[PDB]
This record gives sequence, C-alpha cells and structure tokens, in this order.
Amino acid sequence: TPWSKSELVRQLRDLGVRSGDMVMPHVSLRAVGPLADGPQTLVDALIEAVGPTGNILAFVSWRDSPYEQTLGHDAPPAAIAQSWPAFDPDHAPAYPGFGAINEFIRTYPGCRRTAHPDASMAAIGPDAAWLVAPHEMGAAYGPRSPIARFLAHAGKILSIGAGPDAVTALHYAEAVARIEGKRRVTYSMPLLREGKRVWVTTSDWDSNGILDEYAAPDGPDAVERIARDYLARTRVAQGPVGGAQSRLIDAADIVSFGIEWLEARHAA
Ligand SMILES: CN[C@@H]1[C@@H](O)[C@@H](O[C@@H]2[C@@H](O)[C@H](O[C@H]3OC(CN)=CC[C@H]3N)[C@@H](N)C[C@H]2N)OC[C@]1(C)O
Repeated sequence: TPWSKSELVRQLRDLGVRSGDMVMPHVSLRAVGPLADGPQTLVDALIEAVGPTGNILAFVSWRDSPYEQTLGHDAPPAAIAQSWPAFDPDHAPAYPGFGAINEFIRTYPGCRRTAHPDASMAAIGPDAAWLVAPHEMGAAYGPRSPIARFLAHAGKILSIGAGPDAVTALHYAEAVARIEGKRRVTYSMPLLREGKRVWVTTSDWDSNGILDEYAAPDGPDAVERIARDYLARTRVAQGPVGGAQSRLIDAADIVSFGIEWLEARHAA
C-alpha cells in the first residue's frame, strides 16, 4: 500500500521536522518504497512539513555538466567549447546520480536554481532567492556558496535512506579546514550571462576527496569517513520516512565536527 502524503508528513513530524525549518534532503527513493503519486508525493510532504516559512535546499547539479570533459585544462577543449550546451538554470535537468527526487524538486513551481552549473543548488521557500545567489565559479561548496548560507541559517540535513557519503554540506568543512595537501581541480563551465553563453574557467577544492588518501575511487571519501565517525558518536533523531531509515542532522554541528576531524588528523 503506497505511502500517502499525510502519512509521510506525520513521519517527518515524528522525526523532528518543524514548520519553519530549513531542510536539505538526501533521498533514496528505492529505500522509501512506493508512493501514492510517485516521487512528487514525498516532495509535497517535505513542503508541507517545513510550512510556508520553511525552506528546502537540494544539491541537484546538472545532468550534462562538462566536468570530466574540461577537468585539468586551463580552457575548455575546442570541440567542447564549440558545441556544449550553455547552462540555463530554469531548463537544465538535475544530475540523476545525486537522487531522482531532485528533478521533481527543481521543477516544482517557484523553485529557484543557482548559477553554478556543476554545483547547482535548488531551493524552495521564502529564503530560496537568498539561498541560491550568489553561486560563483570558484565557490562551489565553501564560503559564499548556498551551503555556506544554509549553515548560517540553522540548516537541518535530512537523510532519507541515503548513505553516509551523501552529505554534501561536509564539502564546506573540507573547504575551510586548515590542513596541508588539499586537492584542487580546474574546470570550465558554460554560463548564460544576459542570454549570452560565456565559458568560465576556475579552480576549486576537489569535491571527490579533499586529500589524496580520501580520493581513491574504490575507497570511502572524506565525507563518508567524517559522516560515519559523527553518526557513530552523536545522538541524532532517527526513524522511518516511508520505508526508509532516516536521520535529521544539525548541519552546523556535523560541519563543525568535520573541520575538527580534518584538522586533528592532518598538519596545518
Ligand atoms: C555532475 N558533475 C559531477 C561533479 O560535480 C563531481 O561530483 C561530486 C560527486 O562525485 C560527490 O558524490 C559522490 O562522491 C564519492 C567519492 N568520489 C562517492 C559517491 C558520491 N557521494 C559529491 N559528494 C560532490 C560532487 N561535486 O564529480 C562527479 C561528476 C559526475 O563529474
């Protein structure tokens, strides 16, 4: 019997979501199980749960981000530069690998979209415009990003059947951690500025592992390491949303822990 919107709202209330909250969801729809009207049922429940003064923030990225195609070059390679689609925030599909629910979030009426094509964030609520802009190339997840503003606004991270690697806000801890050997990446994104397509090349922190030892593709990254150590140590509201085991995490607290975690393990 598929979960109804009102059943999900009650479960979110049980978990500790309150009207007015600013929530960042990370969702496994397979863990959630069948929904009355598909993924939209959970989007609707999240919006009801946070109320008209609350907010939803999601890391949605872009299905067609030219990340690997431009990585490590000081300019987009010519064949990429000449034909890649410009990122059009109100028309760009979410990256499917960060959750199929994100395409439902970002197409929700009134949803806003940040201008960083690879780190793109989607936001719903009165603070959505303040959350999504600015989002400059060179500020993907650290200071001046939407995640930084989320962290300054008592954000809660809502993990709904998702693994400990799916805690994007921890990339803020990596950005500001005073440790040696931090990995950086250089890539190019095609933006729209006044309807004109403009290639921007930038460097930023490597979001696939802030240090070498965390960036092997067949091992856990720093986000997962930090998140597992935090969840092993911290009382966190836990309970079902649909069929999925869920956690409601204080975003400022886990990011503070992560900064401490990184700085304790690596010299300045
Ligand atoms: C759309 N462009 C993408 C580009 O943004 C970047 O995505 C990052 C992404 O992997 C990270 O998620 C995975 O991280 C790891 C360890 N590597 C294991 C499983 C995931 N939790 C996320 N935390 C931060 C993202 N920025 O690289 C891939 C890409 C497809 O090119």
